[PDB]
Amino acid sequence: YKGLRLELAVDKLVSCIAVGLPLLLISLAFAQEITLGSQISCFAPTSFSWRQAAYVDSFCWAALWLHKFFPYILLLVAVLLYLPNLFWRFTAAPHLSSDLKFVMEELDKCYNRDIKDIKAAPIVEQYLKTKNNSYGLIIKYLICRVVTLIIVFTACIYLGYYISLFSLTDEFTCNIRTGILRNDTALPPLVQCKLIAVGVFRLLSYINLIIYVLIMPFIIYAMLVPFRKTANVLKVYEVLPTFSKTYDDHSLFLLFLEENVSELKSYKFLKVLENIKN
Amino acid sequence: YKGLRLELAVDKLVSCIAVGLPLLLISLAFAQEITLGSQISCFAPTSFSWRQAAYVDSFCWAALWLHKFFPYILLLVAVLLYLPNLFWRFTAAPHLSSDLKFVMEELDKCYNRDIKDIKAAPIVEQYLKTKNNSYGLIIKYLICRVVTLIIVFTACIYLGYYISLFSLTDEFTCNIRTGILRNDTALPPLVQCKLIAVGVFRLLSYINLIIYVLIMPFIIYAMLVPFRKTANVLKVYEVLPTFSKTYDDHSLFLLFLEENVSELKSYKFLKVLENIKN
Amino acid sequence: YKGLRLELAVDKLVSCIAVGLPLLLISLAFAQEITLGSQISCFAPTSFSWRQAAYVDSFCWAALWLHKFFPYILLLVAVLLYLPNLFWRFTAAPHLSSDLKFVMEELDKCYNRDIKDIKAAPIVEQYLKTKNNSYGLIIKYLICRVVTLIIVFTACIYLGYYISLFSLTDEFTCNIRTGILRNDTALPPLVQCKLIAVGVFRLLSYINLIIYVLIMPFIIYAMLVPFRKTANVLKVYEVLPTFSKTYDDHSLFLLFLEENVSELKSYKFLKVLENIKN
Amino acid sequence: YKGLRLELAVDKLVSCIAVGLPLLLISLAFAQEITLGSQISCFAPTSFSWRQAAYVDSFCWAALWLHKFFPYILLLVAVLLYLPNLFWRFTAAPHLSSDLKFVMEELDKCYNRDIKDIKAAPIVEQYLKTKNNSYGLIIKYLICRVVTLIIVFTACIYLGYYISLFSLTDEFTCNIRTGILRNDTALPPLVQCKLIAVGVFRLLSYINLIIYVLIMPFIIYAMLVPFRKTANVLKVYEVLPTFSKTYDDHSLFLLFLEENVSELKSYKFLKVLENIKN
Amino acid sequence: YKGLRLELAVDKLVSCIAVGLPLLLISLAFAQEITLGSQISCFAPTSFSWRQAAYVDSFCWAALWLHKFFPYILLLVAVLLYLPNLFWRFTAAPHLSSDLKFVMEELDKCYNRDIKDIKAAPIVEQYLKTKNNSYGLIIKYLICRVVTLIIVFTACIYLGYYISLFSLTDEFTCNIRTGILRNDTALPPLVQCKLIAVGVFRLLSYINLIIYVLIMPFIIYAMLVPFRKTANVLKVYEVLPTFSKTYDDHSLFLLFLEENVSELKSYKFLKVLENIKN
Amino acid sequence: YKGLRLELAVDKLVSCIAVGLPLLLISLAFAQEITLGSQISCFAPTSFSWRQAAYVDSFCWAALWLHKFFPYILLLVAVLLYLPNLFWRFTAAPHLSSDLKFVMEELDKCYNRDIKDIKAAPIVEQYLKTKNNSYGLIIKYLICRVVTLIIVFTACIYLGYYISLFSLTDEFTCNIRTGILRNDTALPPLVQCKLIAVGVFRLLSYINLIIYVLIMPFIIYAMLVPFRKTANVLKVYEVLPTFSKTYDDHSLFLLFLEENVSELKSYKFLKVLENIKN
Amino acid sequence: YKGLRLELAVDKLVSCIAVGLPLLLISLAFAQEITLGSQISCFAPTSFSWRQAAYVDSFCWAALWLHKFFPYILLLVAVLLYLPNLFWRFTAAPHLSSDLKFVMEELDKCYNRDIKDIKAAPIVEQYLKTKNNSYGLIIKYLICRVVTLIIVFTACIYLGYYISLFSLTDEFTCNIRTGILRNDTALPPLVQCKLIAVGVFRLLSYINLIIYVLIMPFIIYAMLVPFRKTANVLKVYEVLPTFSKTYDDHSLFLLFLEENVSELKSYKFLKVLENIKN
Repeated sequence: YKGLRLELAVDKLVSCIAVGLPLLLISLAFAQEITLGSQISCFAPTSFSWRQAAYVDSFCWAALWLHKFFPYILLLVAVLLYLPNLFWRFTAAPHLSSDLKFVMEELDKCYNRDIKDIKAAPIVEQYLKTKNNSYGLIIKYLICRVVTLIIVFTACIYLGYYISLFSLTDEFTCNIRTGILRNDTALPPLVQCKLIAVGVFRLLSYINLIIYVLIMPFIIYAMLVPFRKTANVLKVYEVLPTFSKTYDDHSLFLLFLEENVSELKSYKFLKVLENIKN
Repeated sequence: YKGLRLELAVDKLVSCIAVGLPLLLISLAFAQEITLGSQISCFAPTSFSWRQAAYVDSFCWAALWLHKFFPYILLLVAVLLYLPNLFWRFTAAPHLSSDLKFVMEELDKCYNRDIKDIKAAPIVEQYLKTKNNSYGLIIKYLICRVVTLIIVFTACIYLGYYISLFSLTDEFTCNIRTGILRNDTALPPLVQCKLIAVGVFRLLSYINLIIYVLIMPFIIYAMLVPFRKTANVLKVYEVLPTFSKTYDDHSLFLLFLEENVSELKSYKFLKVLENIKN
Repeated sequence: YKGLRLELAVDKLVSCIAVGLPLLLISLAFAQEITLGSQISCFAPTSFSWRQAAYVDSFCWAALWLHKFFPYILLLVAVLLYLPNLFWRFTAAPHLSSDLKFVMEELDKCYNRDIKDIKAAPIVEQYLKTKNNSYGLIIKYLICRVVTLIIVFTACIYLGYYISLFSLTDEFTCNIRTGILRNDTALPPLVQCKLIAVGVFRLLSYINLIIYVLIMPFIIYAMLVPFRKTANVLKVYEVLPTFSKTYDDHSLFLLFLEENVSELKSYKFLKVLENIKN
Repeated sequence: YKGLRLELAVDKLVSCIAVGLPLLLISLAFAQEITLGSQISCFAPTSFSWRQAAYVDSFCWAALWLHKFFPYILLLVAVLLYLPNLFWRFTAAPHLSSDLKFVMEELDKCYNRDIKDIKAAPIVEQYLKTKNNSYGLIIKYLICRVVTLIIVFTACIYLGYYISLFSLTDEFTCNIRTGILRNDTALPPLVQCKLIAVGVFRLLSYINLIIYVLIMPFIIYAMLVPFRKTANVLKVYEVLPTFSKTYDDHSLFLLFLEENVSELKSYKFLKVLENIKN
Repeated sequence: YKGLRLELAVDKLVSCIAVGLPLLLISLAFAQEITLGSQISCFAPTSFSWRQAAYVDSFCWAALWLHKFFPYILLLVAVLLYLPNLFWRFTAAPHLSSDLKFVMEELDKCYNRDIKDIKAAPIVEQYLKTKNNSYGLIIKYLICRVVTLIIVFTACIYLGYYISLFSLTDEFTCNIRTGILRNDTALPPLVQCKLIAVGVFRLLSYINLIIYVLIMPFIIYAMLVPFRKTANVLKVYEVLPTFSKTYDDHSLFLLFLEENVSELKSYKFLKVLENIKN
Repeated sequence: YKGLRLELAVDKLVSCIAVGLPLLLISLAFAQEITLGSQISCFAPTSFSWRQAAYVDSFCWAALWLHKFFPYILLLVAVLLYLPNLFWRFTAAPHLSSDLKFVMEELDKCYNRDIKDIKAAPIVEQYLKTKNNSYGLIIKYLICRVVTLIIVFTACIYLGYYISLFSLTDEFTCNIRTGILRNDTALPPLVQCKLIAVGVFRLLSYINLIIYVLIMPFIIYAMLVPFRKTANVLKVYEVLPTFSKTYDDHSLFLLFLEENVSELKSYKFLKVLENIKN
Repeated sequence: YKGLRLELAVDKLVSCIAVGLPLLLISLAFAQEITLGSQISCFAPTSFSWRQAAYVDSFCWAALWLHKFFPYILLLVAVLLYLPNLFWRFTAAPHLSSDLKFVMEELDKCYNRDIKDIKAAPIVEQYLKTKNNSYGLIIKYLICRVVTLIIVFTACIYLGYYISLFSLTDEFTCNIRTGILRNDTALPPLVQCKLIAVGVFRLLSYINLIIYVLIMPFIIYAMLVPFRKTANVLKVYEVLPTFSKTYDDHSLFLLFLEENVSELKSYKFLKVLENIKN
């Protein structure tokens, strides 16, 4: 049992998309920010030295807030979406690997004892019965899926509001005279200043909105545990004479058991003997 | 069975070309962009300080959209083309390795039992019969090939339209007076400004168009599963007395079985004994 | 016994959050500081060369102290929060792995001897009795949890005081004439100067305050050792005929024993036989 | 059989030279381009600010094409020359390792059976006979060699044409007035501008031409499969009583078999007994 | 005996604190020095070009010495504190691992022989007696601890003197006219110049002083070898019938033996049988 | 036979010196070139802007050739000196490891058979006889040594000519008026310009000349194969009753056999019994 | 015999100090040189543009030689001090590991044969006798120690002469008019120019002089082979009835044998039985 999966293929694909997409998007944004140098460009008057114009540029930059906090918010979303599979790996993944290995070894040994009893002449059902009123593995799994859905939906709201905000007149006017400089007339009353990275942020927001809308049906589908395709694996094993709608973790354990019947070597033989019996 | 392939050689070659080519092309483009510094150069008038001319350059840059979004689009195509083999690896690759190992071990054991029965004096056919009305492995495989073909064809359309666009007069005129600056006559009415990286983007688009046109016949050929060269491997094994035009996954499993008969040690002996029998 | 955990899942999750969050926050802050170059911008008068204005900027920068020492304080908090699990790993983690391996091997051997005695026809209780008046493992564990709680609470106080400080008028006035320059009138009496990174530090402080408030209930809960859910594992083993409110390390060892009963192969069989007996 | 080669020594040496030489040449060129900063230097008139002269320099740079596209073409040649051994490794290398291991194990077992039959008192010939009318391994091998020869010859043509082009008057004149600037007389009619990296590109082209001319006889020699030195290995094995001019893959398999007779332990003994028999 | 420690937990913790703290402190200082660029800022007069002002800045910088040599001194302290555990690892650590493995194997074999003699019906004391008048392992251990204490105390003196020095008027005046420039009156008699990194060096000195004062009691405690808690391990083993105030290395070997009785499997059984006997 | 050397110690030392010395020398040169920025400094007249002076500097730089192509030539020498051990490793090293392992196993088995025949009561000579008229391993070895000697001698000629060239008046005059600029008198007739990295290149050439002269006697000595100290190993083995001036590869194989008689365990016993017999 | 040392602890410590100290010193020097940018600062007159002053700075820099070649000389010393342990590892270290393993296995087998002969009722001396007139291992060892001592003493001479040189008036005057510029009076006759990195080089020379003086007594002590503490190991083994002032390699082999008697398991038993016999 080297290759025991312990994660649904759909869930594994969803997590990678939801985490590895904002990481490459902010890697692109940060590379663009180190090529372009600055994120704003103001039109300082002609009688300004370099340092005064740099003051005007950094003053009108540090004075909406959505645009300036774009890569920090996307990296926060990437980290908060990496968090649930860390929670599942530390809390419920080692308590499931031993149960899967026990049920698989039990099924193999029952098949071999039945073959040795046929050619020379119920523990797993009672152990599945124990996992019928526990609600211990379905809770953590639901928490992992609901936290992923909430973070994805909130990031989708923010990336929709960003396109609804910076769709026109991205430039803005800015005042300089705050404090001591409120007396001299050498300084202009209003400078015209342009945000210079908002052109690529709408592309990086449309991509991260379209993919995040295409993800969410799979999270909603993965939260519906007992309405999936279940109970195909024991019907194969009822050939041996020695041998699902509620949300307890018997359903989830049956999903994790049908997900890897590759390790069961007896399953192929019993599927063949089922195909003869039809 | 250490070296079990689980990927067709043509498919493995196609994926690497379609993914590793835009990565090196945008690595070249990004290295060029950090050497040249900027992507535009405007002709500001003589009475402009450095900061005003920098404002003119970054204003006429952030004001078609195809040219400015070239490396982001090519990296998006590279990531979206890496996505299908991730889908195949997580979803259908471990369900195929166990089937290949079962059929190979079954064939070796049948050969050894027949040799021990000849020198001292049908499970695989019924298991291939089970994979005759399933349509489970051909669906995911077709999805992986159709998604690759669609992304390659859309990138080919975009890279054809880019050469059909920026083929002449890459420079353009640009206005500065938007907003407060619409009154003074010290600013020029129109500045002449040049896009400076469009010379190498036509080379990086001709290469990425020619290779992407040469790829697509192999994807179209790989989507034709039952019209390939099949059913050469059981005709070798019919020497032992104990022992394809539709799109079910028996055809695909036979392709994946003829692709690695290197691991079958009995295959060489039976091919030799076939060559004696001709 | 390859996968012996030696750390509670809650404690492992808390440490990673409390350490890996300030590291990414100051990585963002340092990347922002190398893009923006400087952390202050003063308005030097027009008759100043570059070097005199740079002197004004670096003089008014090196002349509150909370703002200038933000990333050093957050990295100090990250290192001081990595320190307790280093203390636990070097001091008390190898003295616990051998005890866990001894009790697990003892339980497996007692189960096998009882099965061989039933089918062919108290050392662990006395060893748990030895760990009843020691107070050796609960002390180091409490020190690890109290040090984590104190560092998290002090960082929460500092990050609350930072938002209570830099909430308005982040710019400030600064005098230049100290020393020889206290005579000439060419220098201005007061320059207006702006702190330019205080806009993103309030975001990086609100995030690091909200997460650090959400952590602390789990540290308070983990410090309550005998009020957790204990003593579920020996009640399974009382089926064999051969076989908690105070703060000694019998309680902590029982927590570390119920945390990994995955390695006990006899536990599943005895749980099944308990389910038959109910 | 750990050290099974599956590549001819000459072919392995040729590929490394043809791939690792343009990589170090363009690594040198890129390091030179980041030290020197720019690739052109124009002589702007005295009344030009920095930004106007930078516009003149980047305008006359982005306005032959051979010189500007030198490192991209050399990296394309390096990647296209790495491609054929990837094709050989994915497509025909695992189908050859099993055949080599089968023939080597068969020869060792025949030698041991003959020694046990002499001291106590034809499968490989029929398997070599099967690989006599196949043409399956010679095709892929020829494609790998012809693609390498074509890419090397085209790169040699380009690097010969580059020295035949930029051998004299590397500087050039350039016009600035295109578009709006075609009216004022303040701009000069023609600027004199110099290409500054063409001095080292002739060295990097003479090296990459001389080595690529010295490679090509070995590729032409490696394409002549049946005219090499063959059939020395079975004449050693005809001592045991139990036991080439056309382009089928029996010749190529004999080349790959004489290339590693180090793994055959019986070969040394039979060579010694041949030396006694002469 | 894979996990044999050969280092006291307190000593291992102390070394990491004393070495890994100045490394991160000077990593912060060097990152700050590459962001700020320079370490001094002088006020050059208005008639100075850039190069003359740069000369003034680098002249008044290269003309106390404590401040300029801060990161080199802290890295020297970090390297000199890494040196003693290298000395202990190369010189006395392999001569101790074999002795620990011999005594542990001897104790296990004596326990097993006594159990086989009880159920079917003094070498270690004489080997501990040999290590009673040697003084070979206590010398190197004392040298490692005294060198660590001396380096920590000298670094504490230097970091106390640095705060006692740069506590007020960090700026200073500087003369320029040395040599040929001692005649013209265009140069000023004294420039006012500011040290710009002394604000963060007092923080990096207060941290590195407080932690280094908190370390030193543990080094003083670790140098007191025979006044620790010893001789608890043979009193467990006196149950079998076949079986400390001076500074010889019997005391140190007993410390290193009580530090890992986790590897002794007989120790748990004998501790249980001691608990029955009380 | 894990530690089989397959390279003479002298040859291994020579290759590392001849390859790793120019790599560190050009690493130093490249680090110096990125600190100093440029490799030339011209004295442009006072009425030149920055861009015109930069044109003068890059024009007089790109207009002897020995100095400008120094690091490319030294890296070419380093790569061409790494090439021969790659040739030896791919072509003749696996054909020698099997022969060494055969002769060593044969000698061990003959010693054990002779000891079992003495205590209870010629294949290697005939295999050394086979390697007496082959000339197959001495050819490749000679090619590896002659190519190393030729590259080292040519690099020594070039590094001698460089010191014979740039020993005095490293500065030079340079003309600017080529082409359109040959009419105006505002440009100077000749500028004085200095090569600024020639001071450290004479140090990096004296080091790389002295070490390369000290290497060459060892290459000349290694090319003299039959005049080394040979035939000491069979005289030890003539104790058992069952058991060099020309340039065939029997001499080279005897050198490679006396180079590792550490793996022969029988050699020590037979050397002892030889010392008794003297 | 996994942990066979093959290097004296003193020698291993000395090599690391002598090699890893100049590497960190020049890493500090290079980091300082990339922060400060340049290594000289000249006082150009006021009528000089940037490029003319840069010419003055790079001209007076490239016109003593000790100061400019400091990091290259220290890296040369570090590489030349890494060279002797490479020589010892390639040439004499594998010829010693086999001898140590032979003598250790011989001693263990003699002890076991004597114990089996006592409880049931001279090869190593003659092999030590063979290594009594060889002088083969003492020569290479002496060469490794004398080369280390010579390089350390020459670096100590150079670092003493550097402090004896740059102890006062580190600034210097420099003339500019060489060549064409020897006629105009606009250029000054002498500029005053300052070396700006000589302040930290005296610290990096005092450290590297004090440590290199403290090393040299250990190299002088390690060169005295027969005057060390020898011949303690055979006096332990004379208990079994079946069983140094000159510079042959019997003395050196006895040093390398007493250095690792940890691998001899019989040594502890025989030391115990010696302690009984006293």
